[PDB]
Amino acid sequence: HYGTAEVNLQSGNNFDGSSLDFLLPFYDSEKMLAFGQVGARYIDSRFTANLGAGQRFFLPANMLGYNVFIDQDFSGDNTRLGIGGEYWRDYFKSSVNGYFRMSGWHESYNKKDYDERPANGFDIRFNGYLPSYPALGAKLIYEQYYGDNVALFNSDKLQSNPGAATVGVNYTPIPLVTMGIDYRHGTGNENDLLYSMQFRYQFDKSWSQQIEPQYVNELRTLSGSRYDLVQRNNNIILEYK
Ligand SMILES: CCCCCC/C=C\CCCCCCCC(=O)OC[C@@H](O)CO
Ligand SMILES: CCCCCC/C=C\CCCCCCCC(=O)OC[C@@H](O)CO
Ligand SMILES: CCCCCC/C=C\CCCCCCCC(=O)OC[C@@H](O)CO
Ligand SMILES: CCCCCC/C=C\CCCCCCCC(=O)OC[C@H](O)CO
Repeated sequence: HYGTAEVNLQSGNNFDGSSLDFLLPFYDSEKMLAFGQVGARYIDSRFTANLGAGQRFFLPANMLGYNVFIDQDFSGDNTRLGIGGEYWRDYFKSSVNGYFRMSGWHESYNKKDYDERPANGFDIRFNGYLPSYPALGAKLIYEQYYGDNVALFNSDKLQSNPGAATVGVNYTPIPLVTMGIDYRHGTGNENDLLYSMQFRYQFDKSWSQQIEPQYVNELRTLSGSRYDLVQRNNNIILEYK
């Protein structure tokens, strides 16, 4: 069996919490992978679950992929459609994600005297790894959301059509674990930091393979990276009214 289970722990401000996500192949060939993705998370005092599917198509030197998602913030009863695109290479992953709401305004879960609903937006994600030393990765994100009063950073400081850029580094001593730090900056001079740790289990790998720095290189190759989780924000950014 092939696929991935990933636990994520993150802190350090507004989106503190944890999550579990699975990538489950249902068709698997050298040239094309079709997969379901499913998971849930408790982050920023909300319980959210996510369900998706996509295809990945491979050439020896690159990969094209698309995916579709439904995101359900159960705490606040907010629903959203997600679409994604992927272009991956050795030591390089690029992704673009659209975020489209499916649920209307209604009494807000966390903010008194407000209504809330998902804010539409997109983001572009880059992840790159040093080929000579692939345990070192960096992380570029640009994200943009729309609405008169959106909470991209927190709900106590609402913002008009906020955008933000994130730079982060991360370290993967053995395939099983990644640690990193993300700095983000936007709109109103808003800043933050996210410290996070991922535990990665690979269904196709023996145990010893997953605790040996030898194999980090290969997780970061294109054929390495075939069962990695889709790269998106699985948290629904909300807007208020
Ligand atoms: C290139 C070097 C990379 C630098 C890495 C920096 C080193 C370590 C970062 C690890 C951060 C761990 C975060 C803890 C998880 C957490 O607290 O969340 C759980 C949640 O329930 C609490 O809210
Ligand atoms: C849950 C989100 C909403 C669901 C919407 C689903 C939308 C898109 C998912 C992608 C569907 C991929 C289809 C698989 C094609 C395939 O395997 O062919 C096998 C064949 O080649 C064997 O010879
Ligand atoms: C197989 C290759 C993958 C290519 C397929 C494409 C995959 C994903 C594309 C999704 C990107 C959507 C970005 C649009 C977001 C947007 O404009 O926000 C609405 C704004 O107007 C509000 O006013
Ligand atoms: C939008 C609605 C969200 C849909 C509900 C989300 C609920 C729970 C998330 C975890 C689910 C567990 C999935 C099963 C894990 C699994 O099958 O992987 C085993 C693997 O076979 C071991 O090899």
